[PDB]
Amino acid sequence: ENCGICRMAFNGCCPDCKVPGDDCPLVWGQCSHCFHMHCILKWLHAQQVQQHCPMCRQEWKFKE
Ligand SMILES: [Zn+2]
Ligand SMILES: [Zn+2]
Ligand SMILES: [Zn+2]
Repeated sequence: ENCGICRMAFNGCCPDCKVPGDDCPLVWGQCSHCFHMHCILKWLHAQQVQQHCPMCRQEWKFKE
């Protein structure tokens, strides 16, 4: 069976990981659907609001 986002096999990696062979773990939802972590990450990042700082208008980014 295949990841719902990238439509590549679960038993293999997502498109980012094919060339350089990085680890590409799977994740599961309570709804029972499985995705490559990398794929669902792109999804969740795009769908989530970009938060701002509680105290100013700037996008919230952690200082590293
Ligand atoms: Zn995928
Ligand atoms: Zn991957
Ligand atoms: Zn689902």
